[PDB]
Amino acid sequence: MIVFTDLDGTLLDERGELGPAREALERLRALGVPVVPVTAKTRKEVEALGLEPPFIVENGGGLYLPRDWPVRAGRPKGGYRVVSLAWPYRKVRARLREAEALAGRPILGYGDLTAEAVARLTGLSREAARRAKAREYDETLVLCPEEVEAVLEALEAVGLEWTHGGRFYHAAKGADKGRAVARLRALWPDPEEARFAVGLGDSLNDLPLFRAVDLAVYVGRGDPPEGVLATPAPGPEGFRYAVERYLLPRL
Amino acid sequence: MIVFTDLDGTLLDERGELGPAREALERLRALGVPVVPVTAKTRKEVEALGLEPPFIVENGGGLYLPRDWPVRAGRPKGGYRVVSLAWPYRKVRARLREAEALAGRPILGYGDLTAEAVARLTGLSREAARRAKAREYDETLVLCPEEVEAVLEALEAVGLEWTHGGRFYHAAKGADKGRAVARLRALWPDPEEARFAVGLGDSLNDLPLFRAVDLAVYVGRGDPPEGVLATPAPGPEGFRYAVERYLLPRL
Ligand SMILES: [Cl-]
Ligand SMILES: [Cl-]
Ligand SMILES: [Gd]
Ligand SMILES: [Gd]
Ligand SMILES: [Gd]
Ligand SMILES: [Gd]
Ligand SMILES: [Gd]
Ligand SMILES: [Gd]
Repeated sequence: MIVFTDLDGTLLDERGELGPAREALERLRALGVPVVPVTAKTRKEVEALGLEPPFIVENGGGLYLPRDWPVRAGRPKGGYRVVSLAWPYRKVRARLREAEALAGRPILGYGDLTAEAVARLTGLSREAARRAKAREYDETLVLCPEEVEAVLEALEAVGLEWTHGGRFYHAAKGADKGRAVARLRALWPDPEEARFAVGLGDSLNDLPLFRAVDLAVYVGRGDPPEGVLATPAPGPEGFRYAVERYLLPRL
Repeated sequence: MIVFTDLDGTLLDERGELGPAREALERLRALGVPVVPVTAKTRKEVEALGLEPPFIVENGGGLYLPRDWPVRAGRPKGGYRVVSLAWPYRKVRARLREAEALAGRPILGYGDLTAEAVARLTGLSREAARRAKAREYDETLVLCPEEVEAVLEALEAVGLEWTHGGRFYHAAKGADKGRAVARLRALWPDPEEARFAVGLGDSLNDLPLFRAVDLAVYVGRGDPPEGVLATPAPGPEGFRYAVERYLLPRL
């Protein structure tokens, strides 16, 4: 069993805190159950969380493996090895300019804003904002509601893919959580341990994760996406419940 | 006689060139008729144009005099004395934050953007955009056509003023071309030279300028404001005609 999980609103709250999920991570660990972060956050945001490879960044754009991963894959980049699944940031940024000209409205993303601007919009510190700006694959967008339809068509016209985390929209190409989750199972040292994957998430950019796992659990605020399990309370408390009720029994 | 003049779209085309207006300038100086730029542009932008003081920047936010101007006024700064008429940038920015929270929606201006992004947005070079970002009084806002009115309402609620120069909206407090002109006239070394003021413009924010002079000339696109003269053609060409038809005969 491998547990794949979203961060914000799932394993943590929107404020980084694990809450009633730490004790639920403790257990999973104690029973040797692998937990893999699958997030829209960048590498630097994940590291700041004290979280360790393997994990998936930027909506599936990047898979990170411990430098000494028993299955040789990707290219050494830091003290990890990286398997890039999506266009690099810079290509996405280029395409966005074409999208912008086509739409005839400003299309502003984190790459256009100062760290201080990103901080003010998100409620983060200047440092946390620097780390959110260190993007390698995926772009976070700041769209006013009124311009959204026009902008999403403009993205599709110039070949970009879009999703959202619940506040801000994201633009990328080849970044998909299922895809990255599927790749990592296929790179897993123990094929029996990876045989049964669990998936937990909270927003739209989680459906692809739900579809690439064998047990899908939604701990968000709405109605669960079709044929995915729900918990009594959102977030980490939903996470805790999921483990107690859905996981350890199986375990 | 003093000639007060808008820049972009007036003395210079939207491309930044003098064209037919160089010969007019050339003749004005030869007759010893002071010309005073009155512009939305920053001091840094005005200097990249090779323009000497006295000049009025940022929609009247600031009056820049030569340091040895015969009439003592304003604060010393290198080669200038500066007369501040408007809140400082820092303060307008702080008021923007309050407005952004009141409207419950991002309000982004140049202060939030990289030079890179301002350059893309404006079709300027990075280096010019840096000049446009060096703002002392007035903020330029990047709004979608749709959201403009929730934003303007919010801006007034927090005590800020607003104005548009044909594309992007601007926010400030105290920045008024007409008031800067009236102050400059009252600071003029020789009163008799300042008795008769000309004012040339092209846009929305040029009205206050037209109201503060004795002879007003509109060289914009479309028909004049009630009580302002017009020219057969717009731009630098309208400036040259204005000088030949209205101004030179006089002297
Ligand atoms: Cl997240
Ligand atoms: Cl101008
Ligand atoms: Gd999330
Ligand atoms: Gd969320
Ligand atoms: Gd989110
Ligand atoms: Gd203008
Ligand atoms: Gd104009
Ligand atoms: Gd303009």
